[PDB]
Amino acid sequence: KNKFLNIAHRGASGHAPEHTFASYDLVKKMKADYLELDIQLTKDGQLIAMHDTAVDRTTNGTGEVRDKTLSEIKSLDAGSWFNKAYPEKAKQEYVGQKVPTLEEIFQKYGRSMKYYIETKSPDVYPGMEEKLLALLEKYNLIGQNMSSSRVMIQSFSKDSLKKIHSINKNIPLVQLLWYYPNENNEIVEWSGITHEPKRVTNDDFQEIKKYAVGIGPNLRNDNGDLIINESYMKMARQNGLLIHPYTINEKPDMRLLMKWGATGMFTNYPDRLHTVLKE
Ligand SMILES: [Mg+2]
Repeated sequence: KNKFLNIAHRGASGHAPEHTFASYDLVKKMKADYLELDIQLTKDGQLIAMHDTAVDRTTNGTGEVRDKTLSEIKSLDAGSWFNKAYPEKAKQEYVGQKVPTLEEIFQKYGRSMKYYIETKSPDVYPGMEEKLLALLEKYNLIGQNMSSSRVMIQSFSKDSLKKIHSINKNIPLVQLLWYYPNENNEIVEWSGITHEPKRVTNDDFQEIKKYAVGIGPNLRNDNGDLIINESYMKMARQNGLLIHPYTINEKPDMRLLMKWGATGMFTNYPDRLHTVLKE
C-alpha cells in the first residue's frame, strides 16, 4: 500500500541514452519497480517514447515530432548524443539506437515490468489519452481493479488526468507538480494547483485526491536549491497521498527523502536507490 517505488526515470538514463532500449534493458537488472515513459504522437498517429516535443536534443535530426511520420522518426540516431555528452559512459552499442514506439516497449517486456506513463495537455496531442488507453488494453496492462494495475499514469495537466479518471477509475493517477521562483522571487506552482510548499493546505491535497492517488513534486529548483520541505511531505501523507519526488540522483538526497517519508522516487540511477534502500 505504501510500499516504496523505485522509478527508473526514462529508463536507467544515467547509464545509457534516455528512452532507448539500451536504457530500458537495464531497469529490471537494477531492481527498479517502474519504467518511466514520456510519450509523443507522430503525424501518422503512432505513440513514441521521447521527452521533448522536438527531436533536436536527443537525436541527429531537427523538428517537431507531430510533423513527422513514424518512418522518419525511425531513421534517426537517438543514441550518439549520449556518447558525446558523457564520454566516461560512452559505448559503441549506444550508436544508432532507434526511438522506441510504445507498442514495441509493451511487446518486449509485457507484464514483467510496470509502467509509469506521462501524458500532456489534451490540446497538445488530440486523442492521445484514448489511443494510450486502447494500447494498454490490447496488452492487458490494465487490470479491472486498481490494486493489480501494471500501469500508473502521471501528468502536469490536471485536465488530462480528470479525463482519464472519467474514462477509467481503475488506473492510479499521479499529479505532477512543478515549483519555481517567479520574477518577484515568490515560489509558485506551475499550474496553480497548490500553495507554495511551506504553506500548503489540506484543501490543496484533498482537491488532488478527487482524481489522483498521489503527487510528484520537484525536490529542487533549477538552481539546485531545495524547494520542498519535511512539513510538506507530512501534510501530503496525512491526506493519504503517495509522494514521488523527481529527479533524485544523489545518495544524500535519497536518504533525506526516505527520512521525510517519500513513498517513491524518480531517479536516473535505479541501482543507487536500490543500494540506499538496502542500508
Ligand atoms: Mg517525465
